[PDB]
Amino acid sequence: MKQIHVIDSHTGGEPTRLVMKGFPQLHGRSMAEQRDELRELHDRWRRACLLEPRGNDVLVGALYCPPVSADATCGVIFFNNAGYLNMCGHGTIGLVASLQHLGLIAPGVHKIDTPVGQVSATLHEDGAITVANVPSYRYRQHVAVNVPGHGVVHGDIAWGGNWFFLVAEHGQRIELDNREVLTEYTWAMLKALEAQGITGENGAPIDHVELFADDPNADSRNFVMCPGKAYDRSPCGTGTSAKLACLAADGTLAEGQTWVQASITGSQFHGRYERDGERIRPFITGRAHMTADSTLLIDEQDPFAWGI
Amino acid sequence: MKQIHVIDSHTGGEPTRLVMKGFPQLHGRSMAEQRDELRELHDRWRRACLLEPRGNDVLVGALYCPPVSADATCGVIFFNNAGYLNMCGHGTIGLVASLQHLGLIAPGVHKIDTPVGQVSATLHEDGAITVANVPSYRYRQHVAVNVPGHGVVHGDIAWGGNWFFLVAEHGQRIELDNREVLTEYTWAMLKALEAQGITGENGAPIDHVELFADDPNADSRNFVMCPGKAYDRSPCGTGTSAKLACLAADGTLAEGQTWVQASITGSQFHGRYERDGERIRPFITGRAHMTADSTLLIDEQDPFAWGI
Repeated sequence: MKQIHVIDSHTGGEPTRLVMKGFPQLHGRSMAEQRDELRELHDRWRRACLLEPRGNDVLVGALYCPPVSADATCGVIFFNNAGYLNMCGHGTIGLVASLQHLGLIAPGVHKIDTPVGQVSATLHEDGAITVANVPSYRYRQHVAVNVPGHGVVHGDIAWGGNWFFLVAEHGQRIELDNREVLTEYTWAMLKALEAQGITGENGAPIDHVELFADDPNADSRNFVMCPGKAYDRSPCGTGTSAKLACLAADGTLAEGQTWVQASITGSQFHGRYERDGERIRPFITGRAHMTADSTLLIDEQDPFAWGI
Repeated sequence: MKQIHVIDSHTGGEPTRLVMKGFPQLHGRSMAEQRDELRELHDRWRRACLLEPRGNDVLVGALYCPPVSADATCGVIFFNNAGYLNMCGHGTIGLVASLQHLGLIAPGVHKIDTPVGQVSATLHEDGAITVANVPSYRYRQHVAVNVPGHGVVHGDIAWGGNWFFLVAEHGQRIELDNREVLTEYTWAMLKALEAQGITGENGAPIDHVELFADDPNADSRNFVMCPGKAYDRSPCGTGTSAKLACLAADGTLAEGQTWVQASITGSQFHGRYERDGERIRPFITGRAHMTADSTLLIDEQDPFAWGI
């Protein structure tokens, strides 16, 4: 049987499967070329890890690769059960925590090469990991949208690496056991935004919604609806970056000050920002925890060895 | 970090997570008492293995236990993300194949103690595993049901350890990429059976539907709808036992003759029967394949260590 060494972890509930050994050798010079090789030459390996029976719809996989950039700790390629991804915030935190667990890196700054550019992560002594997110901003504020079955609510339109509609006052219970109701509400909201012609800058579709509520143990708790009608188990890196931009624009949060954002599952990120013209530079700090050190077993006599 | 040694496998696509080491010691004398202990004293261990992030809705877990009966190979307790189960056909095959893989048993007969009684499995030299299923029979034949959106179809009502409605002529494409359509059709059929007062013996609800179609590589291919609107990835042990009873009652299959039943995923079981009065004794032979040899890692500093 073929063996794939993987470390499974989660980042605030959002899982990552990191492949440490067992995929074919990639020969491309750039991470983009290496991703093309996986996709064009070796796609059964993704499938073995991500399709049933070994994977499911929520999992993101990550292939550990040697660094390409002279200043990089490693390279990584992200993928899911449908195909290949570009960047992955939660998976990058999972990567760094996993390499720490395996004794391959120590605390400090780690530059990670991805197929679409480099990401910077700082591993702290205590295991928390800070990632520099993309320049973020609020585009419009307190925008009215009529959600069928609910009436008008207001939200901010903001960019944090994706376009988000951010809503404080929605009348919904932000608790995990209410996730089905929240899913239907936010999906209806996404459709209403589209129908009412509410977009990001230059007509960009708003494809994520985040709802916010008070929390006794954090500055806020959210519910984050994503493409494919999927919710994020974590506070969402890009979504929390967009939140930071709105807090900054309202004057609620000062430069350098910590914001503690909880998720629908109760996991938390810390966020901070600095100013860069008409954008902010957001910093998201979170944790990943190990969930399994596994040898995936690929039985050559199994018709489903490489997935169903 | 606490460690749980598990072997993950699948039986025709239906997955099993077998816990070999790391759960608390159970002190009950019977398997029923041991299941009560897990549930009442140690339920976080099931949760760590079956809730997110480590598990999902399709997985069944199995705890390996020392045998209770003098003639038993081992005991087992089955569970899922909702609670504890009684017996589990696919999980029993997974258990036996996993113990073979670990060199804990060899080919031959193996009696397995469960919380609700003993099951008998024969491990063959070539790895196939034959399980004696419960006495099965057809209750009514070619029963009309009007399925909304489709009109009248006919099916058999039969018991194989559960009550099934078995349909040959349904006009549906039995292929995995059509599973959503098949799910809606079979769920509508289950509701129509109920509405039209079509039951098993003594009013028992029919809670499974199986659709059958010709297959170029087997005697038949099925789609099996189960409680919770879940489909079986395998041909289904109890469902194939019910199929054997209908084949027997029609004279399609003779005593001792092999029937090859494929599933929606293309996996296959072999079935044979013998006669016992107004019941048949079915024998289902299938295979499990290993998918991972894993150490689940329970980080005491992780709020989701024991599941979300």
